[PDB]
Amino acid sequence: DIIIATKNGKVRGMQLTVFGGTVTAFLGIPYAQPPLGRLRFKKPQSLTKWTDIWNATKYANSCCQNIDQSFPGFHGSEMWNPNTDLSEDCLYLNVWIPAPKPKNATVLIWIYGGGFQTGTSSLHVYDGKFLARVERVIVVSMNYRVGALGFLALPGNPEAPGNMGLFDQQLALQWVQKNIAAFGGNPKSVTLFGESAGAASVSLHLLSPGSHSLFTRAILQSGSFNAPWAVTSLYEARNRTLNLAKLTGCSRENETEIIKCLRNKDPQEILLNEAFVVPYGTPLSVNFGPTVDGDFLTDMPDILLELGQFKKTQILVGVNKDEGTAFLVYGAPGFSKDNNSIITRKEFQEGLKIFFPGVSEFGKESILFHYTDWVDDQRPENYREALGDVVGDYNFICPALEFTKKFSEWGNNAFFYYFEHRSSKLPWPEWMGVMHGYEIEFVFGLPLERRDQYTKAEEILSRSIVKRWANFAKYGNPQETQNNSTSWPVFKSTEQKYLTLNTESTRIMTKLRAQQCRFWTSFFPV
Amino acid sequence: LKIFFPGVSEFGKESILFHYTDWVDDQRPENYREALGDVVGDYNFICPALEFTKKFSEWGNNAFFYYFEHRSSKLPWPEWMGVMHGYEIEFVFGLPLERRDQYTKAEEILSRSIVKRWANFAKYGNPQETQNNSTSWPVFKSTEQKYLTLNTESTRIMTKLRAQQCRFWTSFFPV
Amino acid sequence: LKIFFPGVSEFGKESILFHYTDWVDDQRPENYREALGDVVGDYNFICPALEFTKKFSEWGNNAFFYYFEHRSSKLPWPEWMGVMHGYEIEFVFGLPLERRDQYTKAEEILSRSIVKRWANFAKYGNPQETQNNSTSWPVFKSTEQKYLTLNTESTRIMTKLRAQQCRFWTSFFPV
Ligand SMILES: *[C@@H]1O[C@H](CO[C@H]2O[C@@H](C)[C@@H](O)[C@@H](O)[C@@H]2O)[C@@H](O[C@@H]2O[C@H](CO)[C@@H](O)[C@H](O)[C@H]2NC(C)=O)[C@H](O)[C@H]1NC(C)=O
Ligand SMILES: *[C@@H]1O[C@H](CO[C@H]2O[C@@H](C)[C@@H](O)[C@@H](O)[C@@H]2O)[C@@H](O[C@@H]2O[C@H](CO)[C@@H](O)[C@H](O)[C@H]2NC(C)=O)[C@H](O)[C@H]1NC(C)=O
Ligand SMILES: *[C@@H]1O[C@H](CO[C@H]2O[C@@H](C)[C@@H](O)[C@@H](O)[C@@H]2O)[C@@H](O)[C@H](O)[C@H]1NC(C)=O
Ligand SMILES: *[C@@H]1O[C@H](CO)[C@@H](O)[C@H](O)[C@H]1NC(C)=O
Ligand SMILES: *[C@@H]1O[C@H](CO)[C@@H](O)[C@H](O)[C@H]1NC(C)=O
Ligand SMILES: *[C@@H]1O[C@H](CO)[C@@H](O)[C@H](O)[C@H]1NC(C)=O
Ligand SMILES: *[C@@H]1O[C@H](CO)[C@@H](O)[C@H](O)[C@H]1NC(C)=O
Ligand SMILES: *[C@@H]1O[C@H](CO)[C@@H](O)[C@H](O)[C@H]1NC(C)=O
Ligand SMILES: [Cl-]
Ligand SMILES: [Cl-]
Ligand SMILES: [Cl-]
Ligand SMILES: [Cl-]
Ligand SMILES: [Cl-]
Ligand SMILES: [Cl-]
Ligand SMILES: [Cl-]
Ligand SMILES: [Cl-]
Ligand code: NA
Ligand code: NA
Repeated sequence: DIIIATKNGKVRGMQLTVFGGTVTAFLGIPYAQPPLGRLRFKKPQSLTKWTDIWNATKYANSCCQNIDQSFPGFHGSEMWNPNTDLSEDCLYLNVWIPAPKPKNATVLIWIYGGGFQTGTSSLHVYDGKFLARVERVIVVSMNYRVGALGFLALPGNPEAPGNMGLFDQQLALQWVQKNIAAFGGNPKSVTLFGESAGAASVSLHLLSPGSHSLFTRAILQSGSFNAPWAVTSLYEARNRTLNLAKLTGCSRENETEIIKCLRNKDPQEILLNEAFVVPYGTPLSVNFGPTVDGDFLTDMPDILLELGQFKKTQILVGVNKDEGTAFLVYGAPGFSKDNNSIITRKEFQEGLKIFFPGVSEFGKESILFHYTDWVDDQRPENYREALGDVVGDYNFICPALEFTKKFSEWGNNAFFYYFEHRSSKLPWPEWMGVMHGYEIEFVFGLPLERRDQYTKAEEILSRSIVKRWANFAKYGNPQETQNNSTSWPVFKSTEQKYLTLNTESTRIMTKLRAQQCRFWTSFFPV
Repeated sequence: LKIFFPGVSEFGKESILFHYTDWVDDQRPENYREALGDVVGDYNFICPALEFTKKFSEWGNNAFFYYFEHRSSKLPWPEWMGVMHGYEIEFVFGLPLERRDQYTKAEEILSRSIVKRWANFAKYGNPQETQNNSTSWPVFKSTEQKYLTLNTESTRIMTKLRAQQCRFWTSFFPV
Repeated sequence: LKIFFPGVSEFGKESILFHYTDWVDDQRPENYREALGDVVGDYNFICPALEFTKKFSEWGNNAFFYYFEHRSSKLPWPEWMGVMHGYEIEFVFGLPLERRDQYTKAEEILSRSIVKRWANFAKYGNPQETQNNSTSWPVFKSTEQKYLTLNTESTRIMTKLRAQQCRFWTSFFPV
């Protein structure tokens, strides 16, 4: 029986057998006051003693959020949907620790993605018992509020100041600072890791003065705050808060009255109107996201990055080979998970409209000009491939490269990976390739479990990735030093070296997407 | 190994086996078939070409190194034999430039590029294709050992071709 | 080799044999006796000490490396065993400084120097003997790998101790 005394009370955990060993999991520990009633849309408030043995033996509620009902019954999409009840009372975190209890273990804190509109820490692909077992690190993960409830912003107004879900993540990081030594953890060796919006969140904790001392290093998988979906302008946020108000009959003349009104709405009426706060959306819409609130984020983060105002530490950054494909089946014409999606030039052009709402005509021709000079015009999957690359390069890959470039110019070691392995079990079709989100199960070690029907080459790839992530967290260097592995070079402006992750053998290459990102990065920002 | 390494101590031949048969992993049935081909190619052609280029360039001359990785759409040999010895030649001589010939369009374009690069090398000592936003071909130096890959999709600059293999053939094997 | 390398594939053990028994030349009867001692010393002590020093120094700290080559005039072990493991110790602790003890004069002087060098290292981080026009002890760096020889005649600065041997133990052997 395992009871740990925390600053706020005792917690009981549960033992887990993993790979003939034991991990202790403390699932669903609370880290803030439930943000209900009068606390809705406010910054999370600190938690007071229970006393009391809190039983942390199951995952807690996930935060309220719309769910993906596009493919009912389909594992590829439904695997991302919440797997605990939804509730505004969702501010909990999970701790997994090796057994026997470590002495001063390095801590890995996971921040989930989901567009800032969705996600939960209890997903199966985020289960941190493999990492704790195999690498003897402690893994922590937290639920933070998403959608309007986590990011609604009425700028400067503490009733809805914005970034609440980023302040939830932050209060979780404090909880680790204050409490993790009790579980056997080293609060001085804490690495944040996150994917997509979770990565973008990691990148903003790098810029946030209040997070500076809550962690040591950072890992960004498929995301960074400079991605075009990751920060809402003050203009847009205002328009959106008011549009939500209007749609819920909460329009007022006094803004504090708007918020008061919205605090009376049911979680569901808020969720139902989120999608419409915007005249046209895309499959990549982030209606309620991070904003420059003067608190968490003191200035437009592009200025902070350019001028070197951020936590000085090592970063590990990466992307997958086919980032953009996943999104094309949520609204691009001619695209289906259920056929090979060979689309036409005219369809490609219609797709640009779906993904680039407006976007001058000249803007959209320019994408077309850049991506459709074939070599050569023979290949029927030409336009289908091009639309996926457009969406991935713009939304994920070039913004990750440009973040890494700018961060490293201030003197810190940065490591960049290009993940190019398609899981043998991917439920999505072949044409979608190495999709967004599908490195995650490799990082968390799921392929280490033989009972699971991954290939042997995949077990070995995962084992290597886990070692590299763990050495990065413990030592700031993502090497696998024992098995004559390719040495991972730092990424510098100038050479821009990166490491490819695949089952055959990993290469050092240079200047990923050079020609493409010159387009997105220099020209497109029409 | 006996066919290809006549004699060749037993220890000599075990050493090849040790170097080429640590699989990742022992699952794959084409493991040994692939390994024998690489043994024969690395020993006979690839490492001696790399070592020549390394030693020649150390005396101060520009050298350019390519790794040709396109399998001809018309190869009569079976698939497992891959991008065979002798089969870049028809690309260098331009045969795929002749449309009447049933090479693909991607192959015409690859050949056209290779012909330009060989011709610029001959005329100007520099195997660049300067007009079609092509990958620039870097000189090969001891130290970085940069090379250009030739294939129909897009050509890359890489480094240290067969590094681990050629350390074996080049330093140790000469048992 | 069987006594010292329990198991150790047969190939593992042939490889030691191949590396250590190419004589220059096969004439010398103490050939195999010398080779077994070097195998055991290089594997167990010398190459791992060199590789430690190499890796430690790469992170920016001064490291100093010595090669002790004096056989004590009083060693009770026979001559063929040479400058044995454990037998620098009495020099470091100063026993030869005691004349009543039947060490030679050259050994008193060697010990006095070693004691000074160890003491200056401890007090000041630098194992120099600054007063008697002594050879200056250079730091050991990856790249040059300079070391100081300790013997009664005169000490030298050399480079790359056991280079060929340790490439074997250090890169290849870890069969
Ligand atoms: C700020 O909002 C308006 C959209 O007004 C919205 O009303 C909301 C409650 C919501 O239902 C939403 O769907 C609706 O659009 C944006 O201007 C809109 O542009 C289109 C173009 O025809 C009009 O049809 C909309 O009605 C028009 N607004 C109106 C009704 O006046 C505006 O773009 C947006 N500003 C942004 C984009 O930041
Ligand atoms: C691949 O499928 C797409 C997706 O739309 C279809 O899904 C199919 C599996 C099928 O059940 C079909 O009934 C369903 O609508 C096809 O795109 C569609 O093309 C059809 C053919 O006329 C149009 O009627 C639809 O407007 C269009 N769907 C939309 C709204 O995007 C696509 O044609 C098909 N392409 C192939 C097989 O290459
Ligand atoms: C735990 O170690 C503390 C220092 O941690 C450093 O060492 C590594 C863990 C590294 O990743 C860095 O994060 C840190 O700088 C030390 O101060 C504590 O006293 C230790 N606590 C124990 C053992 O109880
Ligand atoms: C809490 O849960 C544990 C584990 O299932 C159980 O053994 C224990 O009795 C519980 N304590 C109470 C009564 O809350
Ligand atoms: C807006 O209304 C709120 C309701 O409490 C009030 O506190 C605030 O002072 C009002 N300000 C004005 C005059 O707009
Ligand atoms: C190293 O390879 C061995 C087998 O040779 C494998 O069992 C082990 O898991 C590997 N270690 C890492 C961290 O990759
Ligand atoms: C350059 O590309 C053009 C078409 O854009 C092609 O026709 C021509 O043959 C190419 N030139 C070379 C030398 O590759
Ligand atoms: C230096 O040499 C002198 C005699 O010239 C000797 O007596 C003395 O012990 C030496 N000092 C050291 C530290 O070697
Ligand atoms: Cl799964
Ligand atoms: Cl057109
Ligand atoms: Cl074509
Ligand atoms: Cl690329
Ligand atoms: Cl395998
Ligand atoms: Cl290679
Ligand atoms: Cl002789
Ligand atoms: Cl030597
Ligand atoms: Na342009
Ligand atoms: Na060997």
